[PDB]
Amino acid sequence: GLPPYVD
Repeated sequence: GLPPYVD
């Protein structure tokens, strides 16, 4: 979800 993460 976070900018550089698929999270």
